[PDB]
Amino acid sequence: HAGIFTFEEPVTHVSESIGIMEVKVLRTSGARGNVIVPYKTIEGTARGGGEDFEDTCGELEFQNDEIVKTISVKVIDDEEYEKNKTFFLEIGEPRLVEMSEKKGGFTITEEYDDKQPLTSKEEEERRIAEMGRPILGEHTKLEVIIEESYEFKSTVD
Repeated sequence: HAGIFTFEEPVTHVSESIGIMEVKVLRTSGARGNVIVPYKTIEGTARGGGEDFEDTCGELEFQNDEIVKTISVKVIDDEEYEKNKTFFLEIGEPRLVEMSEKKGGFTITEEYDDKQPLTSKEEEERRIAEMGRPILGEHTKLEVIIEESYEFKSTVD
């Protein structure tokens, strides 16, 4: 109902000496309220842990107002005799932002100092909310190819 969350480009090439690369994500055709889109890096042939690339994960905030978000990845300087590297970026399913996780929880616990008031609740409100859930595109995956370009060097001279 929300539209298509997906990468602007299915495959992106990033320079060895760029510093930080940013991938623009396509927002839903119908931007409704506030939606969070989680993401993470995937080690393809690239070394993770800040070895070929600084791996990252987090959440992007999209809204009716927020237009595009970017994944910022620190591209690490080449190892020893590496030709090029590539890793993937996966954005997870868009999660509709509930503005109130805190609905209350203030009930008299008739016990002097105890933290269990026993709130016996279980509502599948997430499924109730999913009637208008934000969804993602056909294929959500970015192939990030770290290619050597010393022509443009992040170290300015």
